[PDB]
Amino acid sequence: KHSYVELKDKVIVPGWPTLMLEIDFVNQFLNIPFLSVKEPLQLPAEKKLTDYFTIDVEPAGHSLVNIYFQIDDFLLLTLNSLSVYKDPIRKYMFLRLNKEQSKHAINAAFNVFSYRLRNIGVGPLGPDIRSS
Amino acid sequence: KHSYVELKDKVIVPGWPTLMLEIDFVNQFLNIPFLSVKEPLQLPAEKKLTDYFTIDVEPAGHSLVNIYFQIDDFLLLTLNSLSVYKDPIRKYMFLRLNKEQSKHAINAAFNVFSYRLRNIGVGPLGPDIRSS
Amino acid sequence: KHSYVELKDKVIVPGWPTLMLEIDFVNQFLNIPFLSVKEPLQLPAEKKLTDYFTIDVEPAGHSLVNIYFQIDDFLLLTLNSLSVYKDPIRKYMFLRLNKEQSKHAINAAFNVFSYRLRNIGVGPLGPDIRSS
Amino acid sequence: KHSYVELKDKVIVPGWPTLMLEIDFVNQFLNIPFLSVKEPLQLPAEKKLTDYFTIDVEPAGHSLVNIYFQIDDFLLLTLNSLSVYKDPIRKYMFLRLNKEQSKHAINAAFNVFSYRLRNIGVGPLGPDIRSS
Ligand SMILES: Nc1nc2c(ncn2[C@@H]2O[C@H](COP(=O)(O)O)[C@@H](O)[C@H]2O)c(=O)[nH]1
Ligand SMILES: Nc1nc2c(ncn2[C@@H]2O[C@H](COP(=O)(O)O)[C@@H](O)[C@H]2O)c(=O)[nH]1
Ligand SMILES: Nc1nc2c(ncn2[C@@H]2O[C@H](COP(=O)(O)O)[C@@H](O)[C@H]2O)c(=O)[nH]1
Ligand SMILES: Nc1nc2c(ncn2[C@@H]2O[C@H](COP(=O)(O)O)[C@@H](O)[C@H]2O)c(=O)[nH]1
Ligand SMILES: Nc1ccn([C@@H]2O[C@H](COP(=O)(O)O)[C@@H](O)[C@H]2O)c(=O)n1
Ligand SMILES: Nc1ccn([C@@H]2O[C@H](COP(=O)(O)O)[C@@H](O)[C@H]2O)c(=O)n1
Ligand SMILES: Nc1ccn([C@@H]2O[C@H](COP(=O)(O)O)[C@@H](O)[C@H]2O)c(=O)n1
Ligand SMILES: Nc1ccn([C@@H]2O[C@H](COP(=O)(O)O)[C@@H](O)[C@H]2O)c(=O)n1
Repeated sequence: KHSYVELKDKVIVPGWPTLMLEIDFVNQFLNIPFLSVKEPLQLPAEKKLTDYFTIDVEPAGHSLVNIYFQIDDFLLLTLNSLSVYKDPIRKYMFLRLNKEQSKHAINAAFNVFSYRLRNIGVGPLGPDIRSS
Repeated sequence: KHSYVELKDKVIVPGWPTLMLEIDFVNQFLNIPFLSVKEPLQLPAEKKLTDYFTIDVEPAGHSLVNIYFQIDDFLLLTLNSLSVYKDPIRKYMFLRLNKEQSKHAINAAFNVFSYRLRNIGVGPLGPDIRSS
Repeated sequence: KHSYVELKDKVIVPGWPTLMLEIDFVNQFLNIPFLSVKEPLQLPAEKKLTDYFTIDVEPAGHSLVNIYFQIDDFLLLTLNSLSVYKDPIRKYMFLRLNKEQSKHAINAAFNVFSYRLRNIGVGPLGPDIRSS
Repeated sequence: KHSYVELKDKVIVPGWPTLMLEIDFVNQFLNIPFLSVKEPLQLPAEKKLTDYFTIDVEPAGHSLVNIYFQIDDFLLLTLNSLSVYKDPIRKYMFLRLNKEQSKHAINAAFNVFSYRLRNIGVGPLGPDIRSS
């Protein structure tokens, strides 16, 4: 036994590259800055993300929704090592969607078609941003 | 005499199945997680929902809107029994729509065409989610 | 000299009929529950609203916008008398738009094409709602 | 060394003309009231804005985004002088986007195509608004 802990907004540090959780429902999508990281996330060219990563979109209110995670050890290790923030990833986590995001989930009735983690570049001032 | 009490977000427990209040206006729709439940909600194949359930969408501010309910005894009984949360349904209730939802109501001028309660499944981690 | 006071959300009482401020920009519209009233608002069949009512949409932040009002005596008198709430209308008022509304104003750059006050009916439970 | 300070909502005073930060991503745009000013902002007919002004759109959470600025001295001087508020512009600033704005940035993945500062007029009551 165990519990789903919150991946807080603190794990996103501005000026660093970003890992974007991308989720398609079954029409309805949802882009969520996941984790600011030091290097890209290349996976083994063998394996797909869905082997180490399973996600559940549940409602938590009439207006609000959360996303729950199960992160198998390999990814948990890869991600802690990649993180700008001090080793923040646990096997069982969730994050909250804001009223705006929440409602997209709710309309598509929570039904995840696909999802993936994309590397998103930093911008012109990023160097200078994070050094401040 | 009596008063309309609030169906709070607490009645939605994540990991459990969900009853979705679906509302069409007269173009304009509105999906609202209503109540997390243990089993589905089958009604008598005879009766329609609208016999035990009447709803009113009124504004409560310049930006915000509420939905009011009258739940006839049969449904009030069926729902309390179905609820994951301890017996939360009263005959006269309302719930608040968030600024985002509110505005859809306001644009369609509150005019409800139709409405219904749909069963929405749980997702992959749901078992594990609610046991935490 | 004088100041623009806030028409608060309190002046909207649920269960009563509603006066909707409708605003078109120059594509971009904006519906705002204005004032809950006891009877409809018929104007003199002679005069248009714009004779007693002039409105200004200004920004108040990077994300937020307000609407300012000048209400000539006739309308100020008609409206206080119509109000469910105790005589709330002053000659110079404003109201705040929520982040959601605000942004529609901002995109259309605040440029009001037209505006009007429409009577909006009450719904099925309205009687019972306001008597609670 | 140095830090990016916040251009607060206070620098927008209602009743005064407005400078609108306009940003196109690479489909996705974003209009943000930047700074309320006393006169228009004409630049040298020679130079483009992008010579004194470079901007970076970074995420600060799972749901939220900021815009960072580098304002070269000429513009910093021109803007302080133009400002209604007491000399508020520093070389390195940022401003927060609200959940609504944030999400447009996030979807287009932060990738700024173009941006510019437009003069936006005041409205009918503006005179009277700011004198109150
Ligand atoms: N609640 C939830 N349902 C999901 C998820 N991924 C897929 N689904 C499917 O979505 C269904 C609920 O939405 P529905 O298809 O009934 O509108 C469930 O039966 C489930 O099979 C998820 O992450 N959360
Ligand atoms: N306010 C409100 N009006 C409703 C509702 N359901 C139907 N209506 C109808 O919507 C009308 C108000 O919107 P309108 O059609 O004038 O734009 C009322 O006259 C009423 O007949 C409801 O739940 N709330
Ligand atoms: N700021 C503001 N501008 C308005 C309003 N009504 C009309 N306008 C016009 O909108 C112009 C600003 O928007 P623009 O047309 O430059 O995008 C002003 O020059 C003004 O003539 C109002 O209520 N507020
Ligand atoms: N993060 C960020 N990226 C920007 C900005 N302006 C341009 N970009 C470009 O956007 C890319 C990230 O978005 P992508 O094109 O990978 O979806 C970066 O590689 C960068 O070259 C900005 O202001 N912020
Ligand atoms: N984060 C977001 C933003 C928009 N969307 C959807 O994708 C489409 C594009 O919406 P906008 O035109 O509002 O960007 C709409 O159908 C909207 O419902 C989404 O699914 N997830
Ligand atoms: N909860 C919601 C979400 C969207 N809608 C409406 O249905 C349509 C789909 O909107 P999106 O493209 O933003 O999903 C729009 O016309 C929007 O006004 C609604 O009526 N209730
Ligand atoms: N309160 C509102 C809601 C939507 N709108 C606009 O009218 C159109 C209908 O938007 P939805 O499809 O989101 O309802 C969009 O162009 C939107 O920008 C508006 O101008 N004022
Ligand atoms: N501030 C805003 C508002 C809308 N938009 C986008 O421009 C289009 C117009 O959206 P509405 O119809 O909601 O006004 C949509 O594709 C929306 O994603 C934007 O990019 N920045």
